[PDB]
Amino acid sequence: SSGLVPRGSHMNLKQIAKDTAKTLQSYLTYQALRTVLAQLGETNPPLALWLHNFSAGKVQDGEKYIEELFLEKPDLALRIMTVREHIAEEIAEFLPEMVVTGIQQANMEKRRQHL
Amino acid sequence: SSGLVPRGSHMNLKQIAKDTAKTLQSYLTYQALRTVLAQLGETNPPLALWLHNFSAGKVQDGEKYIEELFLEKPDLALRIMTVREHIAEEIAEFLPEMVVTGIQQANMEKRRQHL
Repeated sequence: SSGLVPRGSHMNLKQIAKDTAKTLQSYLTYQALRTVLAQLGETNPPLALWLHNFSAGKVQDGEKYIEELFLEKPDLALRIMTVREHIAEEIAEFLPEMVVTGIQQANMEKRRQHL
Repeated sequence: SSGLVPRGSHMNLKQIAKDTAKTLQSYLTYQALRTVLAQLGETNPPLALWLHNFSAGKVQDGEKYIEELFLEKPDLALRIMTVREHIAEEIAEFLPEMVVTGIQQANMEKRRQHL
């Protein structure tokens, strides 16, 4: 046999997908927080200022952020919960085609100039 | 007299999708990096070390990252380009469900723990 060659390609695909979904969920929670924030910009300027200062730097993990915002203001956490979910239902189905063709197009550019 | 009620909800969907897609693209780039790093850990330990040290604090923007890598190691850049492309082609189609039902389950777990 020949065993200088690796047994695998190192694409643990369900782990990568699992990790990717949790990153999408955290970014969509950040997007929802941006929405709720802009809404409260029209609707409730104080409450907006509280949330903007509360959230600065907290945006790391979306589920940890939510459980921590629930401890302070259960209603506003719920506002972000609804919006993150509304966005996801509206946009998620377009993401596959955008990322696949996005990557193919970005690569195609660079292989053209370099290669 | 719908004076106080806002025109719309600040859910700019084309912009949100665009931005979510770029974040996705640049997470998949980072995950392609992890794969080839691991591959190289087996096949070329010194080059794995070079790539790891080179990459540290460079993975925020996937296109910027690949272009920086092209100047030093066009071989590796092309490898990452292929892996990110492959990853996307395998997993992209399953992300909409995973993100939608993940958000819906995560939301509903947060209400069950607290509310």
